[PDB]
Amino acid sequence: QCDVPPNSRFDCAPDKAITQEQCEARGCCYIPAKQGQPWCFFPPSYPSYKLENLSSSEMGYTATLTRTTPTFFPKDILTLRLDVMMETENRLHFTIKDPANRRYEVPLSPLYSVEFSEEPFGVIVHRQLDGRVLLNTTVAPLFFADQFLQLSTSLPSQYITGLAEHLSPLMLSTSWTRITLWNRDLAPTPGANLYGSHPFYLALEDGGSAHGVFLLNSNAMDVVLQPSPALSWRSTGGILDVYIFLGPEPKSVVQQYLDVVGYPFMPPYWGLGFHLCRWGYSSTAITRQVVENMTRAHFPLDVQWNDLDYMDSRRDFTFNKDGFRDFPAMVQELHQGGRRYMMIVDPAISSSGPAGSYRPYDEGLRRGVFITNETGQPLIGKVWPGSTAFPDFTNPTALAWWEDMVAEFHDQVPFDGMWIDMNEPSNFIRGSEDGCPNNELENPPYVPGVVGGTLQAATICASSHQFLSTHYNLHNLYGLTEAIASHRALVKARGTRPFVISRSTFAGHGRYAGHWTGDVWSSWEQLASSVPEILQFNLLGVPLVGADVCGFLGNTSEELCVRWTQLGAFYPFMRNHNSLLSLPQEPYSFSEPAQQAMRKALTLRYALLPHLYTLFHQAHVAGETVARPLFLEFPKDSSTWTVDHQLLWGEALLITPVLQAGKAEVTGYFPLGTWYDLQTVPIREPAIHSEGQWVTLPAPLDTINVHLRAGYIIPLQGPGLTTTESRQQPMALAVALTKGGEARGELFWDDGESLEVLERGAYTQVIFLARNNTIVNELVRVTSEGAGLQLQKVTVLGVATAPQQVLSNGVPVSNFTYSPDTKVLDICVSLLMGEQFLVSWC
Ligand SMILES: *[C@@H]1O[C@H](CO)[C@@H](O[C@@H]2O[C@H](CO)[C@@H](O[C@@H]3O[C@H](CO)[C@@H](O)[C@H](O)[C@@H]3O)[C@H](O)[C@H]2NC(C)=O)[C@H](O)[C@H]1NC(C)=O
Ligand SMILES: *[C@@H]1O[C@H](CO)[C@@H](O[C@@H]2O[C@H](CO)[C@@H](O[C@@H]3O[C@H](CO)[C@@H](O)[C@H](O)[C@@H]3O)[C@H](O)[C@H]2NC(C)=O)[C@H](O)[C@H]1NC(C)=O
Ligand SMILES: *[C@@H]1O[C@H](CO[C@@H]2O[C@@H](C)[C@@H](O)[C@@H](O)[C@@H]2O)[C@@H](O[C@@H]2O[C@H](CO)[C@@H](O)[C@H](O)[C@H]2NC(C)=O)[C@H](O)[C@H]1NC(C)=O
Ligand SMILES: *[C@@H]1O[C@H](CO)[C@@H](O[C@@H]2O[C@H](CO)[C@@H](O)[C@H](O)[C@H]2NC(C)=O)[C@H](O)[C@H]1NC(C)=O
Ligand SMILES: *[C@@H]1O[C@H](CO[C@@H]2O[C@@H](C)[C@@H](O)[C@@H](O)[C@@H]2O)[C@@H](O)[C@H](O)[C@H]1NC(C)=O
Ligand SMILES: OC[C@@]1(CCc2ccccc2)NC[C@H](O)[C@@H](O)[C@@H]1O
Ligand SMILES: [Cl-]
Ligand SMILES: [Cl-]
Ligand SMILES: [Cl-]
Ligand SMILES: [Cl-]
Ligand SMILES: [Cl-]
Repeated sequence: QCDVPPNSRFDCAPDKAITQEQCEARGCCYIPAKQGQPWCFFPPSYPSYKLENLSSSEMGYTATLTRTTPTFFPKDILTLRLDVMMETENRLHFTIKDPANRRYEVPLSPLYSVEFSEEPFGVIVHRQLDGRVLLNTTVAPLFFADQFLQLSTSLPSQYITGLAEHLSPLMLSTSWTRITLWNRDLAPTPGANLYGSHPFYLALEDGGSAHGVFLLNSNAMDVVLQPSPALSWRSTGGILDVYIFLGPEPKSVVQQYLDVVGYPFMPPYWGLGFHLCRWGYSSTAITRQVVENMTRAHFPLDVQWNDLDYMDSRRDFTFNKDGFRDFPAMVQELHQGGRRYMMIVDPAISSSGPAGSYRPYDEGLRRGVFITNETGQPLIGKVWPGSTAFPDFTNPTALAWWEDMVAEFHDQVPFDGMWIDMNEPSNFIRGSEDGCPNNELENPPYVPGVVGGTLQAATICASSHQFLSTHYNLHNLYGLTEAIASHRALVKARGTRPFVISRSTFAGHGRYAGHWTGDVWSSWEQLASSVPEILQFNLLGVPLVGADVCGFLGNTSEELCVRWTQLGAFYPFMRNHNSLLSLPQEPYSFSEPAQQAMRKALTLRYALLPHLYTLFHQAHVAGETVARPLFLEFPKDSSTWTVDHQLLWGEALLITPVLQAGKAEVTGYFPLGTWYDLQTVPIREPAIHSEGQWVTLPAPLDTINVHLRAGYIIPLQGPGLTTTESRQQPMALAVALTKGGEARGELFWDDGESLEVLERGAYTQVIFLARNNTIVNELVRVTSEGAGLQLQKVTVLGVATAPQQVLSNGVPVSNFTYSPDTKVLDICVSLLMGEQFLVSWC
């Protein structure tokens, strides 16, 4: 019975160090490892639940689950209800609940077949097409106690991604890895629970099919991977609410997941521009000098930010009357030059001022908006202003108070978005100024592998009261609930698309806000680690994501700042942010050659903004990723599965960054096909003809490698120091022909910031097609927004022979150049995106 292969052993002492005698007393097997692998593990006969009275309804399947022998955890729930819902051809949904008591729940032919094991209970999910076993929860016992749920499954391969937020390769290690989901303020470092929690994984299958699993549970949890391969969800509360997404393509799995949690929000066009911030712009005069210095050196800047500097004594919804006396005028002036303005907002509200002196606290107290403690008073912690209370964003009155504080502050200073920090929520002391009570929420029977070994570390008491539940159940939603409240507040205050950037996140955050990866070191290792983390957030439906460009903590170097700007110009959210005690790292603060390299990176990003905005439209309407790993686009090429130091924008733009000091070249993977060097497009081989292989590319310090996939057309737009300027420029097409002379692309265009654009039809959508030495547009929708768009240049890659003639609408063109070396045809035209054209050559 104890003859269990080592990799298939499931831990029977997850709760503590255990002796052979205690292990065998639990009904478990004790076999020491010969060198991690559990010594105490479940025999196949270990008591689980038994399935009884399975019945079929129009809803799907229902059953009773009964445990007869108690586990070693307190408060087993001996009778459960199983509900299995076949919701779509791609989505299976099952829940395990207590039929006698409402437990906390998070507020939010088919491709599969399902069968059940009776004793021990398990759910088995097959892919119907090839019979692969995707889920099998029979592999280990089901635990369902008041503060301990455990559900296990086999995995179909060693390849699994998800379970943010952690600093790790994109593909998670199955070598006895414990992944802890408990939102925590900590500088990103491996093996730690960071700012957000996304209980979703995508598992690859031999052949390139994939499935996804979402556990809709917001409690502190560990997810344990083992090399059999297998996975165990271990949660401290709530219910088992499981979604399986059948794909079969990894891009379809992500879309199906986003059909449950929400499609990404559509950012304003200006949010895709360059953002510049630091802690230490300590007056309006210094802040204005940043914009002046960027402009003087020809660096694009859409959005100027301030950190805590603007505040009066580090209090939200205030501004100091020293350095920031003319704060309103500074922001009106940024607007007059065509820029936007963002500033930090903390959740915690100063509680120590004299009564009637600080409206956010005084009004919060009147309306009962704050998280309360055991004696029904506001829980007091310590953050920047000193003593603070913590708003409860699950309370409908707190949402109304937050909308009012934001609208009142906006009437003083017309900010364009909110940077919401410290929303784990982060606490400089443990729990509260008054400590925490001694109860089973503060001291639970199973504590996941959190930094500091307590749920209270760097946050508030777990037994504190919110409107919907205790903090114990809601902690991992705190940031998400503040992002919702802030998205609503900004819609109401400004009447245009909101722009919220949040530290802490939970599954479905991307429906409301973006994310930055937090307090990353200015190091080559954190530069490199940023690529998998940005890709991971795109797979989780938070495509508006980036890292602080050049790093946050410590001092950047010139070389690191060049490489980081080059890669960071391909973050969907691009901000350079810097800590208080650091050397300056604005683009204008470096040597002339470093400035030229950083200016080229920013110029290329601005030229691509119509394309990046179109990719955001596809995320918003169809659950697509913006930045995506090669394995999402080429899943049938197993060589792509471990690549996470390259990225795609959409289907067609491959970015191969240098991520190490002292390198003048880089080796990247090129899937089968032709890849054109984007340096051959007016803004080293001209084309890589790949069989699916690794290629060494020249990569001097002034260069980042970017390749355009054959078969794709990219819209570009002329230059500007802001999107206010760039959006008025003529456009261009880059047309990457296949060997057979074909290519396709698209452009989505609207006014860049209105609400309900898609509902109201206030947009333009154009498809571009190349075939047989002709390029045409196909007008899906044309409205006022895009009818004035001017096309001035058409650059055609892979043109084998110099044309005799180039026609635009049947008339010879005024000017074109053909390069026989690069096989580029560059065509000057005067056409309109929104009117049918036909360009031809021979
Ligand atoms: C889902 O996972 C469960 C548990 O790992 C799998 O059930 C187990 O299947 C093994 C191998 O077939 C069974 O062992 C076999 O049992 C027969 C009858 O005693 C014996 O003659 C063979 O020599 C062999 O050892 C094992 O009994 C069974 N375990 C349980 C708990 O039922 C199951 O196969 C998986 N389902 C799928 C579709 O993969
Ligand atoms: C729930 O939160 C409230 C705050 O909203 C806690 O109130 C705090 O209670 C402690 C005593 O338990 C007060 O300390 C006292 O302060 C005075 C000076 O002002 C001093 O003379 C006393 O020796 C004592 O230190 C503390 O002031 C008070 N905080 C505030 C902001 O009034 C309450 O204790 C919390 N309840 C639990 C069970 O944790
Ligand atoms: C499994 O179900 C049986 C039968 O329950 C009945 O049929 C169902 C479809 C539904 O209409 C129920 O409300 C019915 O009671 C349960 O066995 C019965 O248990 C009750 C209560 O102890 C008893 O009065 C009956 O004599 C039993 N009937 C038979 C035919 O055995 C059984 O308890 C259920 N199992 C579990 C573990 O819940
Ligand atoms: C904007 O750039 C100006 C000009 O480089 C900076 O001011 C200079 O900074 C040096 C130190 O590098 C001072 O010692 C000089 O007195 C300044 N020169 C001039 C012409 O004023 C300024 O610090 C920059 N501001 C910011 C916020 O980056
Ligand atoms: C970051 O740099 C700060 C200032 O460093 C000084 O100036 C730079 C240009 C170098 O010449 C350096 O050797 C000088 O000391 C430091 O005060 C600060 O501690 C640095 N931070 C870290 C964490 O190393
Ligand atoms: O608002 C201040 C700030 C940095 C605090 C800090 C503490 C210790 C050391 C360094 C910085 N809060 C944390 C944010 O993630 C960061 O972007 C922001 O600038
Ligand atoms: Cl509850
Ligand atoms: Cl939605
Ligand atoms: Cl309620
Ligand atoms: Cl090709
Ligand atoms: Cl023309």
